[PDB]
Amino acid sequence: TRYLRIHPQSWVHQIALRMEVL
Repeated sequence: TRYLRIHPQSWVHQIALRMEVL
């Protein structure tokens, strides 16, 4: 269960997915 303080891998996906439209 990967969710400490900071989850740098999770944002990476939401970065693209925000990108995925125009």
